[PDB]
Amino acid sequence: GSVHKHTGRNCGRKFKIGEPLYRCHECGCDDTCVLCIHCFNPKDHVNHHVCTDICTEFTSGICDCGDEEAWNSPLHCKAEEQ
Ligand SMILES: [Zn+2]
Ligand SMILES: [Zn+2]
Ligand SMILES: [Zn+2]
Repeated sequence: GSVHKHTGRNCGRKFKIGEPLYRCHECGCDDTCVLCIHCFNPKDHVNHHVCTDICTEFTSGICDCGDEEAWNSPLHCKAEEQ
């Protein structure tokens, strides 16, 4: 794959139509806190209740990876992996 790292800042990627918005019950500050496909690291959420929404005209947003106020636990952004 090829994916942009956002080291030292938040992701903030606007979701594209058809894309999943990842939600983690355990990690998210609340249920508006979401991760994009570049960022969501399944290893962070092995023991967690995770769900996806799909981006449409009415369900939109931006990825919260790297916004420390959105997350209870440290995230390991998938983009950072080698
Ligand atoms: Zn992201
Ligand atoms: Zn990220
Ligand atoms: Zn989690």
